[PDB]
Amino acid sequence: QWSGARALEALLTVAGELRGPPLQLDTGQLLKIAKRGGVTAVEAVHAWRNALTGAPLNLTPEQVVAIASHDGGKQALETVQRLLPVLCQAHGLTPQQVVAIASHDGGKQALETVQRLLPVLCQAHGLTPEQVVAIASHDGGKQALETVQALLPVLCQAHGLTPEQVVAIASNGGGKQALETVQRLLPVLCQAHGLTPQQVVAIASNGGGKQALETVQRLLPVLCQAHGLTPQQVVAIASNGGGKQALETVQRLLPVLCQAHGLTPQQVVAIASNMGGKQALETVQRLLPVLCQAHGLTPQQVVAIASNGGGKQALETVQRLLPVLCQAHGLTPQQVVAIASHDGGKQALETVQRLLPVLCQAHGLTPEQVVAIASNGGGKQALETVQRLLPVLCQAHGLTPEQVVAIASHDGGKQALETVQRLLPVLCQAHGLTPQQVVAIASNGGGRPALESIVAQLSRPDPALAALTNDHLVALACLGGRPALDAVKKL
DNA sequence: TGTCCCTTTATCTCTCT
DNA sequence: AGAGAGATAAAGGGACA
Repeated sequence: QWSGARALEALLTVAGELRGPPLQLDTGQLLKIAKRGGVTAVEAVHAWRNALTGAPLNLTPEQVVAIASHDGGKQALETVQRLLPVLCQAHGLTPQQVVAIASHDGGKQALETVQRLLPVLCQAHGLTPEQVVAIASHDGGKQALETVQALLPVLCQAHGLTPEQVVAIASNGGGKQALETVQRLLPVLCQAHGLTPQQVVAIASNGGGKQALETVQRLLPVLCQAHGLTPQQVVAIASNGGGKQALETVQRLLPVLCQAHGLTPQQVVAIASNMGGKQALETVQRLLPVLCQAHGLTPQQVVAIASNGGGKQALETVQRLLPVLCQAHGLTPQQVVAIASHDGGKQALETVQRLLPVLCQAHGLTPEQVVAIASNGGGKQALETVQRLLPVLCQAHGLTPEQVVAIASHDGGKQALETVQRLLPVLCQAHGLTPQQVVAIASNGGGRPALESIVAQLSRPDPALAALTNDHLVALACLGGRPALDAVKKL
């Protein structure tokens, strides 16, 4: 017999029960826990289903799933029910922060280390609990936390970094490795290659930060005379997420892409300067001619699609969908390029294909409006949120579809929409803002925290803002959102 | 195998002017 | 408004007990 048969039946038996009270988990939630936390995590969730759901902890189903769905998920579940009350009552963390720390591989370790080191990091090293939480909230959080305790002094004193920079480097998966590498390579990269400490911190502050720094050290000379790449270009490739893989792939593919396709080094660097830049470049090499053939898309448009995180996904999705979206849905190919040219272009493209008919027929939007909503980062999220909230926003709150479309049509559109839905009543009824004013605040990137800052100032007034009328606060919030409001308090 | 840690890739949100 | 940046998540490998 296949040995895993017994364990699979075990998994499936306990699985079916969890669909019952008090968690009621779907198949996706169940598969998720099984694939990352394994059967032990599934058995643990069931075993501790009642201890977590309500009294005392009051963890949602979602939160239980978030904790359970990682390597050692069973350990994190045991640790949370034990340490959540300690970290909340004795260190003043919110349950949300405890759950965030918990929801990574080795969550147990992170939680116990936060419990152990938060006092010394805050008192003796001058960090805030929020900074400690951020450091802890990644795989290997325990290692990062111990490494920050160990290295914060030498990094600030011997190497001139600020505590904020140290915290930023630590606040990535593998943070311990990046910190140790920065300690070693900061003088080398700064003195031999003329990089600013800020540039070094930028390269280091990514997952795989150790690899990106070591690859910059190794490849900077070669890249900056053989290829006539500037240091600024190499730093950009190394600091934007693509890191080590992106840098090595730029070395390989720059001449190929320029010579075979007529791209500039700037176009190649742009493609490279994203998460998964390696994947994007290789896909461009493959797919550009296929996309530009038969007088199809231009190289320029192919570059734009490629030049975002998930570029590879965007490119292949366009390849699969350009025909059906243009022909069956009636989009210009220029409209398809527009939707594709953002982080998560693939998600947005697939969501437009799925939801354009529904948004048009059931909600009365134009395809232009669907395209506009789709054409931002997280376009998929904004499109699904418009589908869900258009009727309550229009019918119960009185907004026009035009206003809903405007709110949705920025990065974070989903967040802006949910926050208007949530806060419009108290803003208008309780505080005398007009709906137009609420829509105006919400119709920018950062619409949600801009709205929340306004509500905070109207419900728990900070005297530092008291000289501003509601109208002036509205103008400020529209101009620069939460940050402008915060900046104004500081003076 | 279960748990911990690290790296890559992809997606989403907000800030900075 | 479009670059820059942080946050978050999925998924695979190394390491070890």
